[PDB]
Amino acid sequence: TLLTAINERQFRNGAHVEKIPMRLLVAASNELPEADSSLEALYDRMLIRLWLDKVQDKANFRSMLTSQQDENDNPVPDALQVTDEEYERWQKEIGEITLPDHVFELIFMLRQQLDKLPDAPYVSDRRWKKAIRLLQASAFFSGRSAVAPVDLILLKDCLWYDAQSLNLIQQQIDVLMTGHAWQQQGM
Amino acid sequence: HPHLLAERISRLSSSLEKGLYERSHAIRLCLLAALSGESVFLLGPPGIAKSLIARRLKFAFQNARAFEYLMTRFSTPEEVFGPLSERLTSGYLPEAEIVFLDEIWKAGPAILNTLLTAINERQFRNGAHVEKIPMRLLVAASNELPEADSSLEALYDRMLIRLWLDKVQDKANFRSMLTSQQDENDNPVPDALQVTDEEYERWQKEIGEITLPDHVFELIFMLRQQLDKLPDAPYVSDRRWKKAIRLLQASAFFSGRSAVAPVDLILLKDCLWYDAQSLNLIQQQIDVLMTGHAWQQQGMLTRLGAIVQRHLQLQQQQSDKTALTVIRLGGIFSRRQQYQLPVNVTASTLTLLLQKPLKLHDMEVVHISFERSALEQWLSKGGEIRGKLNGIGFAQKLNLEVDSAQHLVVRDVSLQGSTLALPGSLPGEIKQQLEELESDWRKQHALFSEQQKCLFIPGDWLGRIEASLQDVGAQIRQAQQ
Ligand SMILES: Nc1ncnc2c1ncn2[C@@H]1O[C@H](COP(=O)(O)OP(=O)(O)O)[C@@H](O)[C@H]1O
Repeated sequence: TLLTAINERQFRNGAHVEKIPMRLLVAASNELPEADSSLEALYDRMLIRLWLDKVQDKANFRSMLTSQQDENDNPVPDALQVTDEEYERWQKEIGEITLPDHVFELIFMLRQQLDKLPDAPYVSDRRWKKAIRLLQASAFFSGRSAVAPVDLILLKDCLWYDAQSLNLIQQQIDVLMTGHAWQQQGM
Repeated sequence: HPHLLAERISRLSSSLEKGLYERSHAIRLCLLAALSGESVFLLGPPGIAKSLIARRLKFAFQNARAFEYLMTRFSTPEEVFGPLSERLTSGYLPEAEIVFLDEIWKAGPAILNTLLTAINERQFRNGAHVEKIPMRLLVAASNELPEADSSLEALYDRMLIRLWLDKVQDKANFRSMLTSQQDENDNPVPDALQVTDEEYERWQKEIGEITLPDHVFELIFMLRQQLDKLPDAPYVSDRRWKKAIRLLQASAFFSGRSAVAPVDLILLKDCLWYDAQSLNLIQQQIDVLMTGHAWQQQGMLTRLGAIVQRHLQLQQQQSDKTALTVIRLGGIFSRRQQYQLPVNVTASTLTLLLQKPLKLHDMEVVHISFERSALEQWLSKGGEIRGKLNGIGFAQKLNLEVDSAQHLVVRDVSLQGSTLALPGSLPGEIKQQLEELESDWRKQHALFSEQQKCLFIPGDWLGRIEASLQDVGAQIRQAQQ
């Protein structure tokens, strides 16, 4: 039932179906699912995959250990809160972002590079198509009208899937970001 | 009326391809099975639009309900066919036109047993009384292949169409796919192209009424017997052959034809295979029959050789009129040097016939093709010479020698003499048989130019049928020179 709420955004309520206004879906755990199980369907549909950990800086640990801010309060002012009309209007302007020819040469190069390495994780067409929706919205909320080459850094938390693919995805993207992104290696 | 049906089918599948690139062979194959009562199997990695094709086929009908479900290792029949109270089957499987089951190679024994009765009997055990199921299309996708000795082989043998989908490969088709603004949950099919419930029930009766020509039966029986002799060929049972006719007869009905066309045999490349080993053998065995016995390609090649053999037989029979005189030359030399004819012969790989045939290398021959570059050295310097038999094989050594009347004598193992002769400067019998064979090539090529516009035929396969028909017409035109 969780797969139909993401693609169709509906729910089988006995007889008639109704839409679900799900704007954000977060899933946390601790371990990784099996490589040959039924739980791989939900993992392949989740776009962003973050690997959170504990704090490491000493200066950031003192202010965190003694924080008087309530976790169940409202620390966001009313002037910065978006309305329901602004959320429905932004969904139409996200897909209207133009795709420059320079950005397409970087996506096709990174996709072909992972198909040659045996230890590289397989990226399906669903992961590539859904990554554009997050990349186009990154430039829309930043003051841009087209896809910028700097938005390719967000792919480091989407292509990976386990501990072995984390060190390979962050390494292959860093080469393209410091080589073919701004014509570094081309020059 | 039958000609106008091909326009509506070609326009219906065109609207279904909006937003799905490099998936033309998957949409047209699922549309034919949805209008004929068959099934379809999809194989590939998860993430190649394997679930959108199941939700897109429900838009072609006026009243069609979709059903998406993922079969797990601990799945229960109460979650697929609806739980009981007599069974709450409101929107599940017994009352669904198109059902989608992902990863079917891992379900339970209770769900697999109930799924076999919904295809053959098209019913469901609803506690006491049974009710029919209006299932018009059944699609099953996964990622891996079932075991060779397991209970999951019963459902795989019943699935007719087996497609092996993969990711995109073209660079131009990837840019438009990566940035597609078409909604996947919308309705991109107009109301004028959507079929009704009355048209679906009427087409099921006209599918079985398609006549089976005698020329098509000779191709099905030949392909079935060819797979029974190869050990690495997949076994095709009687259920697979019988169900393949329902998809072949409906392919010509929706294209403007009343009988089974030989071009419909290309659809068997996604039904006979079952694994990675049978994929390279099924596509290869069908391509030979499609470019050999489908349009009489190989049938005319063996008939053309009989005309060439008959022309060489009549030339060696009348060889007593033209002999072979070798002129002499003067000069100062220790050996008797001989010279060939000047302008009378100018070809390099010329052929020379003979009168009485002999047995050379434990085989018969009717003409020996010599080389002009090696004949000048043997007639002057001497030594040994080589030459192939019947214009084929390697240049074998022969017992060539000169005669008292300036002629060439070829001996064998019994010291039998044979005077060689050159062919003179088209008989009426050869031209009559060549004109009849050329007329059959034009009639066979006209049939391909009237049925290649089928929607259920891939585009890359048309390049091999046209290239195979042109090779036969080019070989018959060289003999009449
Ligand atoms: N080859 C393709 N061509 C066009 N669109 C595709 C392709 N593969 C995937 N998509 C798009 O990705 C979206 C999600 O596909 P998904 O259902 O995850 O595929 P699968 O069922 O194979 O996992 C679909 O809406 C589809 O439009």
